[PDB]
Amino acid sequence: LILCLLSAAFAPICVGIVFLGFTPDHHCQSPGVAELSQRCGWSPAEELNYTVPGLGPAGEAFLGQCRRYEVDWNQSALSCVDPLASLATNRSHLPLGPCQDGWVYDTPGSSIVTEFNLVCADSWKLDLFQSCLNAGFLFGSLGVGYFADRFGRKLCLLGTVLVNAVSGVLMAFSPNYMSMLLFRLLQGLVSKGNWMAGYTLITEFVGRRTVAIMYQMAFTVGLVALTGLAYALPHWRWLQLAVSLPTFLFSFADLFRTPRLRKRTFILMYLWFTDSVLYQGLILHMGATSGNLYLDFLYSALVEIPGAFIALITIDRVGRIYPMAMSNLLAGAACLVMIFISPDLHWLNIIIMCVGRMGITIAIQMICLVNAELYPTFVRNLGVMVCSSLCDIGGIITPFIVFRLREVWQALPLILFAVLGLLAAGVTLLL
Ligand SMILES: CC(=O)S[C@@H]1CC2=CC(=O)CC[C@]2(C)[C@H]2CC[C@@]3(C)[C@@H](CC[C@@]34CCC(=O)O4)[C@H]12
Repeated sequence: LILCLLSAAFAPICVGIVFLGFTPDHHCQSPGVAELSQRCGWSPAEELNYTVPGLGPAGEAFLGQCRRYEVDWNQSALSCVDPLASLATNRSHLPLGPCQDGWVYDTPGSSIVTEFNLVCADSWKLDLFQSCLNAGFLFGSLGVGYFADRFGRKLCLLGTVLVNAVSGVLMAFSPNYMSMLLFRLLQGLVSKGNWMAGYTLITEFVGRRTVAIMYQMAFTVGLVALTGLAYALPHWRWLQLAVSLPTFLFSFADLFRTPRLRKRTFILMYLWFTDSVLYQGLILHMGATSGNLYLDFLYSALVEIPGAFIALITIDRVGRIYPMAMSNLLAGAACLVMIFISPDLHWLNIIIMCVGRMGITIAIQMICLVNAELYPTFVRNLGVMVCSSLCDIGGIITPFIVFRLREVWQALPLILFAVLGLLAAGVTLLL
């Protein structure tokens, strides 16, 4: 089943930013600190205490993660217990320039942020890393549909798979960030078409629910394997190469005219947008907040595992519309409750994250079926395409809010996610 391997390889494409683009605890690389360490060999914690500016009173880490001290280190370094105290009575009196000579990242491995220096003023480029993938996804969803009839349904599939694998492998060897983003764009252009084509072949050729749920199980197995490889392979180059190698070695007005289809299209577009935003934002919040990233990701994948089974059980008996509202409300409520969790608690945090991700899983399981079943035979493809288009729009928007509102308030992305989740739960009762 090479299609299961394709699904597994798709998982680190849409989600692997968590393990490739992780942000270590960095600070300005100040020359002369090595000389002071040679003069007296303090611990690295003492190095950060005596060199890096302290965190802000309101938990602002910007003053230490992106600023240095102008006090000379080569000279006037007689004091070692507290060199900054001798220079000035108050730490704030000393000049605080920018990271002129780079950064020092406190991880043994390597990351896209560590490699291309996507920190401080460039911290939005890590957002651009995922936004380019999702803009890819969108433009590729248009282009592959346009080009399928040009070269057939098999030559085009083979070409797109080859371009995906080659783009990933060349991504592992990207010299600068511009080539990185270009390969992300190409991979996004081809990869969504690859996944959708694989799903279509695994559904139609067999002659339905079982192969589909096995396909999402393949995706979750790919997520688990991504966690394992990220644990085994720290450097992002190694992880990207070892993820790309498997798959390499093997009308528009017909949905809006009548009020009946217009309202249903609006609801489905909003549901796709909201749940895509919730899923990607929850994953990114995990990446940017949890200090147990590997185990938290493994637990969330292992909770995605029974979410599909729960959805399959519910759709047989409960229905489709009713469990969608419950799952969306569960995700929104989990996001809302995580705001009030104290930083000391971690077990409750991961439990609530698992509940929210299970809710998102079940919600997406009913979204696929309801999207399929709410359109006529001729307009079903157009409806699915436009709904996935809004899904990709939400995917574009998600990084630029998840990683940018945290700079203003770490609980603001969670507030927005809760509002979106409860609004979607209320909305999906109108179908
Ligand atoms: C980031 C996302 O939005 S989800 C992720 C990406 C995606 C977008 C598409 O529309 C095309 C296909 C995919 C790959 C989804 C496939 C189905 C996935 C695996 C979903 C994650 C949750 C779900 C439903 C429940 C389950 O068992 O897995 C996949």
